[PDB]
Amino acid sequence: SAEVIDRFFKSSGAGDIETAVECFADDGQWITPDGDGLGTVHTKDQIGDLITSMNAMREKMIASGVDGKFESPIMFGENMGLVRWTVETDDGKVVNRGVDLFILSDGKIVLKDVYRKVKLA
Amino acid sequence: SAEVIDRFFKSSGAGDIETAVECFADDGQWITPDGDGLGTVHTKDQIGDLITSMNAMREKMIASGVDGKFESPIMFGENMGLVRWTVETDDGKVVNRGVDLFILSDGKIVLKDVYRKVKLA
Ligand SMILES: CCC[C@H]1C(=O)CC(=O)O[C@@H]1CC(=O)/C(C)=C/C[C@@H]1O[C@](C)(CCO)C[C@@H]1C
Ligand SMILES: CCC[C@H]1C(=O)CC(=O)O[C@@H]1CC(=O)/C(C)=C/C[C@@H]1O[C@](C)(CCO)C[C@@H]1C
Repeated sequence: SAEVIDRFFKSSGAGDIETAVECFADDGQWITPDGDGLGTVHTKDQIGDLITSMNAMREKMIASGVDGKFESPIMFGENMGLVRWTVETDDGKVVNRGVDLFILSDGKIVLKDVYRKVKLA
Repeated sequence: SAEVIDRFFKSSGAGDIETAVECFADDGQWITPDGDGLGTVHTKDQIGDLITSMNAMREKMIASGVDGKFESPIMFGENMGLVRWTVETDDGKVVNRGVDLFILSDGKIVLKDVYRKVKLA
């Protein structure tokens, strides 16, 4: 149903850390888009701290005039959802875009694998 | 059948540019992982030049001691394939990883959307 993706975004975005963490399978992973070129793997016991830190910085970004915008998930496998996102200014200038790949099993997130397009130089 | 993904990799990898280009729908797009943080969109009439340039640099990389390694596609929609890849050294040290998202329609590639994990600093 992909309802767990909506649950994850609603809770994480509102700072309801505990609900957001519980959207993940006990063996699930959230892999960040950076991590020295390899991505940083966070297991379920590390995801609460990641959400807290990311929300703190989203707050700073918003105050700086930039925020993220997420599209509704495009479902492929019934078990796979692609959430496209942008970072953009108030007047809609897109400065970064990327994707969240969600792999689901049994109503829980087994993988959230995040990628961004790269700014070089 | 995702056979067009295999056709694309075989032809592109062998420098059979024309076959590789014809794997794409006439409205298909290949979006690179970089492009100033937004990805660079290449339409079908631009894909041949991209393959030629990428193969030239793959050759230089190989001579420098690094090459790409691609996994078989994980199919989700029957119309969607995720090809994971790494850049690694001869002795298997992984220095970069990323994904190719293939969207297929009617036996042709409508989107090849490429992402890499980001090395920061
Ligand atoms: C300033 C660095 C840019 C972003 C990062 O690279 C991670 C980080 O630390 O700061 C930023 C984070 C950022 O741009 C947004 C807009 C995050 C959105 C929020 O993220 C949650 C936790 C869900 C996952 O996206 C809830 C909400 C959607
Ligand atoms: C040195 C920069 C690193 C790579 C880029 O960021 C694009 C570029 O110019 O050089 C490199 C390219 C690279 O690392 C490999 C290994 C490409 C593989 C080949 O690419 C083809 C065209 C299919 C698409 O992958 C066929 C073959 C699989």
